[PDB]
Amino acid sequence: MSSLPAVYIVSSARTPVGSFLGSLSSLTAPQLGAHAIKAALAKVDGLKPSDVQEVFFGNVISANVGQNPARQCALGAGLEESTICTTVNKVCASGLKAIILGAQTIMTGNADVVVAGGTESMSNAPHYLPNLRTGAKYGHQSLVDGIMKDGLTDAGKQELMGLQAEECAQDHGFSREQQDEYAIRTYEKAQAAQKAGLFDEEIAPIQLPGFKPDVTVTQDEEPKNLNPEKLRAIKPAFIPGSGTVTAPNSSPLNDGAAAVVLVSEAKLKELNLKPVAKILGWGDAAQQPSKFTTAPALAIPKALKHAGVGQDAIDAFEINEAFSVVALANMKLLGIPEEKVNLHGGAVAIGHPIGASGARILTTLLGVLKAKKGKLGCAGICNGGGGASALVVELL
Amino acid sequence: MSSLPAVYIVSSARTPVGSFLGSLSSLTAPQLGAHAIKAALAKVDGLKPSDVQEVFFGNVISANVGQNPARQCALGAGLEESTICTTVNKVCASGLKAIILGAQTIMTGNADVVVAGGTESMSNAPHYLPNLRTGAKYGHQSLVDGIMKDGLTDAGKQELMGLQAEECAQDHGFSREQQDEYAIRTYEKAQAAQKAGLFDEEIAPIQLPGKPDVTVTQDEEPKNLNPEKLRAIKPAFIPGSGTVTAPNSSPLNDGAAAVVLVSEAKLKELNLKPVAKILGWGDAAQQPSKFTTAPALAIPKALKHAGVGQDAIDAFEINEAFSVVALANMKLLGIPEEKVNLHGGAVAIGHPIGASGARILTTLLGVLKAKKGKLGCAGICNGGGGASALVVELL
Amino acid sequence: GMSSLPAVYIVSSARTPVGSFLGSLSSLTAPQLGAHAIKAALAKVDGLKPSDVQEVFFGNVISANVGQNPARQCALGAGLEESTICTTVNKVCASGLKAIILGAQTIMTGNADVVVAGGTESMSNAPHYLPNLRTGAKYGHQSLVDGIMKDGLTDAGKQELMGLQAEECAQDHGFSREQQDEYAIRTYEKAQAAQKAGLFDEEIAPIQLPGKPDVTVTQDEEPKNLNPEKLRAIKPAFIPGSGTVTAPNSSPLNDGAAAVVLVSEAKLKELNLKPVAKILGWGDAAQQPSKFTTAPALAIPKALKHAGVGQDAIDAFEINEAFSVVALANMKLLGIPEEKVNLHGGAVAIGHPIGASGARILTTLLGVLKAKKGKLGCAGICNGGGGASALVVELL
Amino acid sequence: LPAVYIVSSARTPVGSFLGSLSSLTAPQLGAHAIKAALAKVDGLKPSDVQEVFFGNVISANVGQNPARQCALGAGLEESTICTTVNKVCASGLKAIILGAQTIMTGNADVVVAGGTESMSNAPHYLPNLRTGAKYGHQSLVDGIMKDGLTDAGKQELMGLQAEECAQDHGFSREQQDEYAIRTYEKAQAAQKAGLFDEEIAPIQLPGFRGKPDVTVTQDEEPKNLNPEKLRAIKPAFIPGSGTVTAPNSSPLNDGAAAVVLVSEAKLKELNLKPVAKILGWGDAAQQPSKFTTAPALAIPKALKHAGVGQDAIDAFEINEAFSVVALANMKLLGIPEEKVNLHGGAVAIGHPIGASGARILTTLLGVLKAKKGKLGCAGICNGGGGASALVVELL
Ligand SMILES: [Cl-]
Ligand SMILES: [Cl-]
Ligand SMILES: [Cl-]
Ligand SMILES: [Cl-]
Ligand SMILES: [Cs+]
Ligand SMILES: [Cs+]
Ligand SMILES: [Cs+]
Ligand SMILES: [Cs+]
Ligand SMILES: [Cs+]
Ligand SMILES: [Cs+]
Ligand SMILES: [Cs+]
Ligand SMILES: [Cs+]
Ligand SMILES: [Cs+]
Ligand SMILES: [Cs+]
Ligand SMILES: [Cs+]
Ligand SMILES: [Cs+]
Ligand SMILES: [Cs+]
Ligand SMILES: [Cs+]
Ligand SMILES: [Cs+]
Repeated sequence: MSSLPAVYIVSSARTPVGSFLGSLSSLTAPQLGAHAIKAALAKVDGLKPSDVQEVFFGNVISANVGQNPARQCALGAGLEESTICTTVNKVCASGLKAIILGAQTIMTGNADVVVAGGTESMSNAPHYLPNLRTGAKYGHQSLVDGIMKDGLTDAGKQELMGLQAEECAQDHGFSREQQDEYAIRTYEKAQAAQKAGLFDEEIAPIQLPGFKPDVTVTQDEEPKNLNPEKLRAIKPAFIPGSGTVTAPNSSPLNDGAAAVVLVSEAKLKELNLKPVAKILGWGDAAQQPSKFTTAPALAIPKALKHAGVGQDAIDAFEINEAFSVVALANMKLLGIPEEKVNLHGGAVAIGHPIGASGARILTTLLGVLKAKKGKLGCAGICNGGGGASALVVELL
Repeated sequence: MSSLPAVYIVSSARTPVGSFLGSLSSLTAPQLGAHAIKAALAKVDGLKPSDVQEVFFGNVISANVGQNPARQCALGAGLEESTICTTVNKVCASGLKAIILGAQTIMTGNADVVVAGGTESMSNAPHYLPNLRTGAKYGHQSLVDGIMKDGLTDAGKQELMGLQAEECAQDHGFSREQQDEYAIRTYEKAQAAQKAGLFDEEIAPIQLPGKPDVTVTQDEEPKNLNPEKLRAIKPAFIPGSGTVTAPNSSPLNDGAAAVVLVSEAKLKELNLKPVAKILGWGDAAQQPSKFTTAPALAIPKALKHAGVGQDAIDAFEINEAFSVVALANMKLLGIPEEKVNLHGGAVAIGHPIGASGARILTTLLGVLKAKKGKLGCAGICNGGGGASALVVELL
Repeated sequence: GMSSLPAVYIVSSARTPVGSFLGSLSSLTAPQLGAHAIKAALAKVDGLKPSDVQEVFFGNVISANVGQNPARQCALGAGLEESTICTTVNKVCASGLKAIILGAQTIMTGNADVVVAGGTESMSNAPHYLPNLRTGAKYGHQSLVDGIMKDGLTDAGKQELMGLQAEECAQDHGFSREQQDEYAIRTYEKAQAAQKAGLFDEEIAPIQLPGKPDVTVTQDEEPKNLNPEKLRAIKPAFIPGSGTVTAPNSSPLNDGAAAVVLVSEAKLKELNLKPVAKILGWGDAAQQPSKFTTAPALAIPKALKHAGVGQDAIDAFEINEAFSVVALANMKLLGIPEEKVNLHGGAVAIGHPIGASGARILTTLLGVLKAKKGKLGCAGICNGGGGASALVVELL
Repeated sequence: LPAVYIVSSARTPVGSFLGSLSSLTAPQLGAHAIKAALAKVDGLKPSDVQEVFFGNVISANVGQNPARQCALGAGLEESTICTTVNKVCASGLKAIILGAQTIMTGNADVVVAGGTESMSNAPHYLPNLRTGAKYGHQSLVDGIMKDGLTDAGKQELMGLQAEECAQDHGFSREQQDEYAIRTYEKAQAAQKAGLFDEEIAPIQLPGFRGKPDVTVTQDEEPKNLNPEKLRAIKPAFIPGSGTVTAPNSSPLNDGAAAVVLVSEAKLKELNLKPVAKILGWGDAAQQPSKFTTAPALAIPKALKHAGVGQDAIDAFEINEAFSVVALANMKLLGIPEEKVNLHGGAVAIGHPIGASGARILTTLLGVLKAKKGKLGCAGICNGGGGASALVVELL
């Protein structure tokens, strides 16, 4: 990756993460994305939105969003109609794959300024009626939940990803109690970061105009929901009796978007821009679809090798918490101590808007590195279907 | 471009293009895409499917297709579970942008063998019920047609693409008659190519489990030309004064197409025979309702990226979203129809939107061989205001 | 007794052809079929005008999406005065015959002199239901309910299809798959023979469908579909392997309507009308919902008692063939030979538009009594939920 | 003909749309009301009931024969004859007329009649799934609008027939607003003074996931009156010039009501104490969109059939489909409002359409009891152009 032209992150921003049918459920996925894009660009001293040439934006459940979600995000943010816009779907990894593709587009010389990230409005995912065109002459018929179908169910086995999380708990020996105490810890980290103002810089608050008083949404909705007694007492969510995965120790369904602004070396110098970070390398990997939970154990070493960095040099990791067991298993397989992982909490406590989470964890990682005075960060995120994506950054 | 690693096409393949609710409507988009991927890889002497490292696959109307359509295409084609898979949506340009991204992934050194292309099953696009979660307390509600919503409607104007086609006819001065004579010509070219066997090589026929088994070997739309009915039919989007009709627009269709890309190093390592070299590409965009003439920007950009002059191109594929789209881009660019869509275009062949960008590249490679040409350029506009274009050299 | 009450005369009856499910009459709504039968019945009374009709009782079971008061739509569509009293009646399969009883009673209490009664059903245009759109369903696949299954064919109590209760009936009274199959063939042959001789020509009012010339539906659509080896070889419909009830030996889903004109003795002479028949009595009965199949074995003796007529005096019976086993069980239970039952065929061969069939079999009964030179007739029809209705007529 | 006696009546509280009773189906509300009426008649066993007529308008998704489900849910014998009746808003009263007729012709001695409606649980319809719809957005029909509230020939909501009623007889936005306010405080006066407690059978809703048990004892609507908010709200069906609003119209509601009827012989045989005697009834109909005025025909017809003059009635219940309906019919019959809906009407109490015909009779007997009257008349208009009226004598 060294022999490849440099790619700088000059800013990042994210919406608050809203709960399912909660604080941001009135906004569409492109409205969330536009908000994150516009906020990220407003931070770059010396760069105009009209300088952005190309947009890659993740989005998984695109049904009823309309033509090209990424284009709607770009135009809604005030970018020029000349902007090249592509929507990316690598399930839960879409937001990070989008940033990788944006970096590659600078590296091959086809752009000098790129916005990448992702968005998801799980609240506004529709239901589907699949057989109306040819008809169904007789019988009860099904209305398909688009979240379940296109977001949460492995296509091969037709099983929800929570069931494959159980397979992870069984394979790697994590109990209900280990997953619950992880969840409590990541909720406590998210609450502590919230209360300390450590998300204030990365979050762009959302103003909802009154139809009625206006409402400003400022903080992530989920972290405050921790109730330790209830979390430890709730029934398993996917396997009765012997199940270890619960709604409290899994990621919720959520709404949100996140964006980063990328520039080439030449553009950085031309406009005298202050870089936040440098992309050092990345890696995608995949294995058996039902073992998607531990695909980050392949992608992270691959990204570190691409970046020319040893695992021990990393100051902070973001390992996306699709489930508590996913963070536990990948820490075990890679030998990464928890005190280097999700230092401000993870998706179990913060929320998991699936198309945006890969970019959300990168935004949060940059805030962790600044707050903890770190230099090298690595973000890794698994995705339904067996994949994972990982990226290494250097704070400047 | 030239100072970056070279990218070679070592094969390509496509399904027949089926009509809406027609010959392929029993297959899902991943089944079509897997078929095209498997068929393209079977053509490469000395390359195994297990050598494919990464897949980029276009798909626009992904509702109810399930998690990551590209990953389903890849696994359905027999690729390894280690394969990196990403689904791409740039509406009508998705299949060509997928190939571009695949080329870039080789150029940055992250893959040496990449499958790219696209798939669409418009037949199996569902309807949406959008307000079941929060409810709707009182009043008639709508079931949204997913084709209209996510494929064919400009988001800003909330107008179907046929009305943007009328803007194109008004802006660049093409009458109903000019559009109709263009459409008849492209149907004639597609039928001539069909009968002469010129699609035999690129098409991988589909066997349908049987009643006995059905084999689908031909594109469904070309035979439907009736020049008398075409000249007499009422306009489809503007009553009375309209110029765009269903016969002179692309249909709704099902199909998939795939290409196999390899690096120079890997070509040498496996002693592979390349079909073509990617010379360059370009994306461009402008006002969304003017997407119809975005190729007049993307094509010059691709040629410049390729270091190739427009006059040196031996054949162009200009995707026929509507007849007026080809007419307007030929006018703006100064490209004679004698070099355009030499085996017919999407008005006659069909337009499965997530696949069409790779579909036209597969057809172009056949045109360059059949017409003894060397340099080809494919350009395709897309809803939202964009276009993508690519330049290849037949080897 | 009945003699202390005014007499009620049938001066007319008519019926549409019975169409197959999504078949010949599928483009017509229930009120259009109903209007057709009412207008045809009234056109047959010399000395009576449509404006003389004062009140209408009309059966209809699956009224969803038919609009306000189906009976009122049938009346206004038939050309009846807007002063006409209109009530829609739902007693499931017996609705069409209960409407006739309620019409007779309205004369007998002296509130009307000219009454049209009958029933209609377009099972082809029964919609599907979305039951929880108002409050919402936050997450999960949902159901589109088939209105035929829900409001027509499923016993509300056990949530069982009536076919499975026909299977329960076969197990109760000992009727084999062969015995039900050979009855179905016999009633199919009777319906075809009656069709062949033109014995349905008087009672059926052909339907003209616009579109330049006009298509005309003259025959019932189901009788021609008999295929005796297909019928004996088909797999059972409700219990794989061991079931005796099949689709060929059950009634189909159908569209049709039927109406009769009732007058008081005063108006019969005041207008000098020629009566076709006299209503001598009726009987409603009900038992266990899953045993509705043998409810006519209670309603039929009750209607004979009400009329003061003996079962041996009856020249012809119409026992509605919801399933072939219904006719077999009721014949066995009542000691009625088949040689006096459904002489022109029954619903297994003719069709079962559920809201109309109670009136349809009375229309056919009057035709059987004319053709076979009989005087006393009895019509009995079971309905889902446990009930049955029966009526005794004397041909004049 | 044999006399028909009312031996008891009962009604559920009237729940608001998607409100306090929304968790109950129409047969559950109906079962509740039948059971409560039957528990009031000592000397009469629930197994003595031979026949049920029950009104219900929007029967979609209620299941087979709603009245049969009401009857069995109340504990009546499986031997009971059960028939569901739909004369739209008049179904509850027409059911009672049919029940009285069944006694008068000597086919039954104990009949339960009334009506039920759960407008909260009325579904939406998808009408073209069987034959299908190949391309285009489609409609989900609101079953309340289609089968309850829209006139068949005009395809206009009842609120627009109500505006017709205003212009036809000259009642302003103010006049209807003052009536609505008057019937609201007439209804609120009855709650606090307890004049509904006899007729209402409260409903128990037990929560047992740890949740607290809930009892519904009051009608939900009367407490909602805000006269400041009411006078200043915008019109509901005609902007600017309209006179009909949500506050001055009836709401959408859930509820049920039932009466027990006995023959002359059975009253003496079992030594039952009668609440009232049914004196007569009348049905009438005119132009569909002029249904608001049909009570002006049914009421005189019921009075004439009972052999009683209009001046002798101690209390009228004229169903307030809209405040303008009560105002109009009082104008044409010449009835003073001091003898109309003395405990309030449907604008303030609620209007579950299949039940109101029986609900207003139940309230009528409570008015005659509390006002020490002898002759009461209830009339009710229904969509389609009809109306029904009944005359009773308290005993
Ligand atoms: Cl994957
Ligand atoms: Cl675009
Ligand atoms: Cl019943
Ligand atoms: Cl009416
Ligand atoms: Cs800026
Ligand atoms: Cs901020
Ligand atoms: Cs959680
Ligand atoms: Cs370190
Ligand atoms: Cs091969
Ligand atoms: Cs080779
Ligand atoms: Cs081939
Ligand atoms: Cs065409
Ligand atoms: Cs050339
Ligand atoms: Cs006549
Ligand atoms: Cs006839
Ligand atoms: Cs049959
Ligand atoms: Cs009692
Ligand atoms: Cs009470
Ligand atoms: Cs109100």
